[PDB]
Parts: sequence; C-alpha cells; structure tokens
Amino acid sequence: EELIHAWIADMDFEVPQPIQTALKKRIEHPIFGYTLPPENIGDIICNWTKKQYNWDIQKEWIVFSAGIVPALSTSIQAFTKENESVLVQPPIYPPFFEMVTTNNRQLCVSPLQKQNDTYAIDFEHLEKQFQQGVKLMLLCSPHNPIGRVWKKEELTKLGSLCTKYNVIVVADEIHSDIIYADHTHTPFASLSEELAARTITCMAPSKTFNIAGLQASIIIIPNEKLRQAFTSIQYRQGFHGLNIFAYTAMQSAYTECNDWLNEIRFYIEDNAKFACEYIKDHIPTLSVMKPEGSFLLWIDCSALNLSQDERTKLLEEKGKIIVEPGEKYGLGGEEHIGINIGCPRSVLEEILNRLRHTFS
Amino acid sequence: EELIHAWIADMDFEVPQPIQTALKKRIEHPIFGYTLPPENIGDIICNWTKKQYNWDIQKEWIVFSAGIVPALSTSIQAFTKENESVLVQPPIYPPFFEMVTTNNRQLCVSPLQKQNDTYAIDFEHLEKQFQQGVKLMLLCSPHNPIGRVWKKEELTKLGSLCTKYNVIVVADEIHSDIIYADHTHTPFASLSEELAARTITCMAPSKTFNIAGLQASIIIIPNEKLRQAFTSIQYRQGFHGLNIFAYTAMQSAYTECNDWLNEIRFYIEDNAKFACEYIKDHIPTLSVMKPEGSFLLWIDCSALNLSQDERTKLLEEKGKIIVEPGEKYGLGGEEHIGINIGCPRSVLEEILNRLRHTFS
Repeated sequence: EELIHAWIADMDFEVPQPIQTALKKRIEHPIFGYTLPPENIGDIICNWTKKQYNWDIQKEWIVFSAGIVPALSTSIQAFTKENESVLVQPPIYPPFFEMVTTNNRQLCVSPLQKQNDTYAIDFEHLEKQFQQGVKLMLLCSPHNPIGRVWKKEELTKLGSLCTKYNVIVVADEIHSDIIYADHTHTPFASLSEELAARTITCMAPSKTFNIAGLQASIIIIPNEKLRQAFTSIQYRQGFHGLNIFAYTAMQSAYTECNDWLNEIRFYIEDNAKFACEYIKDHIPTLSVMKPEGSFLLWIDCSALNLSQDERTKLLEEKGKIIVEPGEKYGLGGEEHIGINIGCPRSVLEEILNRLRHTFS
Repeated sequence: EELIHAWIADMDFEVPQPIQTALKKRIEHPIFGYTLPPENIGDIICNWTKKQYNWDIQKEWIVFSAGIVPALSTSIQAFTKENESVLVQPPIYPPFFEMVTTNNRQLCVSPLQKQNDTYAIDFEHLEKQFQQGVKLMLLCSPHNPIGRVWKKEELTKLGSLCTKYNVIVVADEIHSDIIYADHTHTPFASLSEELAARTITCMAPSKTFNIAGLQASIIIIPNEKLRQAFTSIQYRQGFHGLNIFAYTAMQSAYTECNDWLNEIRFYIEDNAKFACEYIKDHIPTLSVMKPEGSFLLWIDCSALNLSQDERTKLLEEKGKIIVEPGEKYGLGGEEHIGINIGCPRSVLEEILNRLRHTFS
C-alpha cells in the first residue's frame, strides 16, 4: 500500500554525533561572515589520507570545492578545450555524461565488460579510444553504480595507458571511505609520481557521513601547473571557498568519527550480503553482482525482457516502490535498477520484499 | 595600542538572534543530505521584495546562487561571448573588474563624475561607450564604495540608454536593505516591463545580516530566456543549489529580523553622520561625501598629497591602523581610503581618533 523510495543518493543513517556537536558548537559563536579554512584543516586532511590509504600528500596540493560534480566541470574547463574528447566508462553516474556534453566537449565511452560475477575494464577497447585522441578521462573509483573497488593491478594497467597516450585523469573517489572487508581503496594518484602528475583527485565526506547538504569537497592536485589551471577556473567563476559549516563538518568528520565509520562499514557490508543472498534465493528472475564498496546495489533485470516504462510501472503499481532506473547510466545500464542498501536492515528487508512481489 | 583592521567587509555587529535560533533548530534534525529549497522560500522572498521595495515579482523569476560575484560571472558567461565588451563605472568594488577580465571579456569603463558634492553618472560619456558596442553592464545599486543610492530619475535615464543600445544589465543590489532615512532603493528591474526584460537582479542577506559565510544569494530574472541562459551556465558548472543552512538563514532573515534590521539601519546611519561630522571638524586634510546607504565610508585623502605606499605606512606606523585602500577600485579611487562604520560607536570613535592622529 505505502509507497517506498528505495533509491536516494543519501545514506539513510543519522549523521555522526560528533559532527552535529561540532555544528552546534560553531553556532554558539555568532559571527557567520567570510571565513578562511581553519588553521588545522590542511593537517587534518593530510592525516586522513595517510591513515586511510597510506597516501602522503602535501598541504599545498589541497583545493576545496562545493561538490564533486562542480569539480568535474572545473577540470573539464581547465584541461580540455571545446570539441575535445572526454572519456568515461559506462554504466556510470549520470552527471559524468552531463558535465561533458553541457560544456560542448565530445563524449567518448569505453564500456566496462561484465564478466561472470564482476565488472572489468576493457583495456583493449580503452586503448583504441585513447588512440583516437582522448584528452581527459573521468575515472570513478570506487565505481558508481556497479560498486567496483579497483585493485592495484587494474589501476596500474589503466595508468600505463594514461601515461602512454598522455591522458589527464580526473579520479572521482567520493566513495573511497566505504570499502568492504576484503578490499582496499587505492587512490589513482598514489601509484607513482608519474601518475600523481596527471591526476586530479576528488574526495569528500558527503556520502561517507551523510552531509551532502553541507557542500564540502576536497580536490587534491599534486601537479602545480594543473592545480593553478584548476583554481584559475574557480576564480573566474567567482568561487570564494566553502561555507562556514562545510569546514566545521569536515574538521569533525575526519577526526572524531572513526568508530562510527567502522560500524557503518560493517553494517552496510552485511546489508549487501543479506540482499545478494535474498535475491539469489527468492527472486531468480533477477541477478546481482556483489558490490565491493559504497551502499548502492546494482541489479540486472534483463531476464524479464521489460522496457524501462513497463518495469517502472510494475514496480510502483505491483511493488509500490520507486527505484533508480539504470538506462540513464549509459551502456550496460539498460534493464538494470539501483537500490540504496545504506538503510536499516528492517527497511532493506521490506524493499527486497517489494522486489520479490514485483518480479514474481 | 594594538593594530586595528577597519577594512573588513563584514559588519561588526552580531548576527540576529532569530537566525542563530533557526540554525540550532535545523541542527536538531541531524539529517544533512541533499535538500531542495524549503517549500515556502519562494513566497518569503516575494513578500520581502514587495514589503521592502513595493516590487512585485513572480516565484518563477527566482534563481539561487552561492554568492553575488559568482552571479556576475555566470551573467558574463551567459550573456556575452569572449572579447565582447562589459561596462562598469569606477570607482567600483574590485571583483567587478576581475570577473570581466578573467573571463576574457573586454572591460569598458565610464567613470562616475563628482559634481555638486556628490557622485553622478556621466551620461554623455556612458552613451559614447555604449556606441562602441557594449553588450552587458554591471550596475552596482546601491553603489560600493561611494554609497550612492541611485534616484529613480537617474535609473530611468540609465534604463533608456540600455534600451536604446540593447544593453543587458546585471544589477548588483546586495546593499539594497541598508538605506538611510531620506533615501529609497529602487530596484532597476522594477522601473518598467521593458527594463525587467533585460535585467538580472542580484540580492542577498549576506551583508545585511552578517551571514556572508553561509553563501546565500537570490537572483531575480523576469525574462524567461535570460533566466534559462543563466541557469544553463550554472548547470554546466555543476551547481546543485545552496547548502542547507543557506536556506535556513534566509528563511529567518526575511521573516523574523525586521526589528533588528530597523535598529541596525538607524545605528549605521547615525554612525555615518557622526563620522562625517568628526572628519569635517577634526581632520581638515580629509574630506568625505556622505553615504546614502550601506556601511562603508569613502574618504578622499587628496589634500595629503601622498603616494599610496606612504599613506599606508603612515597609517600603520603612526596610526596603528589598516584601512581599505581606494586605488584598487579603479579610476576615481586613487588617494581614497575606505573604513567600515558598521561597528559599535566606541570602535568607530577609536578608528577616527587614529585617522586624526595619523594625518595631524
């Protein structure tokens, strides 16, 4: 009876207490004018990358942005010219396509290849695209929506191609802190100095701690030449820095929420296991590749041979549920749906229940 | 004593209590994910313009921006091509210059003229500039730093020049809510349908309520075609809207702070009269044309006959004070300084005493 929205971008868990506490505290100082980044924020961020990924960065490499997508667009404007090619690997988070085309760059794609039980990069096909003169690549790592956490060996092969054909890489690593137990996130730029010199790395506490609304993002750009190009775009667009509470939330997110994050990682991973088993056992018309990170489940509905409209209608009428349609993710997205497993188990159980009824 | 910094751009008064309260109340709900503008914010802004300026606007005209300077940039990108002319009237807030030039547009200027002991538009010079093919004009109303609150007759005459040469007008009206007793702010777009159809109006609670750090701005664009071009630029730059507390602060600023604002207006104007009196009586080497709005005092230091560096060094060493230099404001700014009178009387009194000692 009661409609459900199985897909939201945000995790369905309350923000860590320490963050709320930091925000309330900031308010008891009732001056809210122009602010520079707190003195310690740079050291706080350097510590985070070392602690989380064994990645040593310089404070000078840090640039702030009010969101990752803005950062993607800034990179496109800074590092390519109109009518130059920008490559992505579908199925991929839709704003990737949008930021390319709305800026009048040419879209190139190198679709990921669904293997048995996993998605993989098609290095042969990708190299062909680079031979066509790709200038910039938007890498998603971990990859939304399929949930791949790229292994060192995969990223190294990718990096070899990027060095060979001189492709600048924008690494969207916003899901880098929600990594499952048997996996480890390797920042693309950390592989070598060579790759650090051609990578713009985009990170944020937004998804991790559920503070997307606060608009805090951290862009790391080792190469001073690329970094100056990036900030020059920001400047001409009138960027002033982040809002006051973006800095406050970051300060707390990266220092006082380690326990919370550990508990959330485990809870989400358990949700992923629960859902993949449930679908395997009770909805045989569906198939799902187990995610290695993030809190999105990516479900293949191709066995039902439904059009997007048929599927969507059947889902809301017969299942009273609204999920993420996959078609807009590009090649590989057709006949797929996405659901948010970053929610209470009781809630996830009900969602799975609705899916069973619909496709059974 | 210790060095004083009378150049800050924020007023030195505490944020309204109601805004502080609204920020706390919002944090009591510890979900800070993506949010659309609160349902009632459209009506709140419409009621604001009607109440403050007797200006009737439509909800659909409203577009949000994380700051006014970003809106100036967006307008430049939306309404002109590279190497096309954008006109400003110096002395003027420096980012007006920067946003034109860093976006590779041709900067044109029509310096304000001093006459009858007030600043005025040089309409003959302005028209000459328009004949050379100006596409866009950045109007500052009230005008920073000189504090002119343009009269309806001046704005109508400006409007007819823009109509004659089909110039689009970006009206930066961020100081529209700090207007002194004997003056009235007339939004440029409110003058007529003809002018509304060619104007982008930029407003914000930032300066008024000392919440610049929350990055909340309102852009009103009556002409659907201009408005869609404006939002298209935002979109390609990745803009998803304002941060959560930007909406919260605005909701409160435009509904619950009317008593605070009336007290602030009176206090600031009283400060301006005090300062002009003090300078006229006790600092003969300085002159000041009185402001009609905002909280900046524009002081002519011509009679000192000093280079910028010498004036600045004398102020820091002898006066123990740092003020806003006028030189960066362009033509008409040379040998001027600015000071913030949006502060307690006791603070203003100390500032003025330091100016007195320096140039005595």
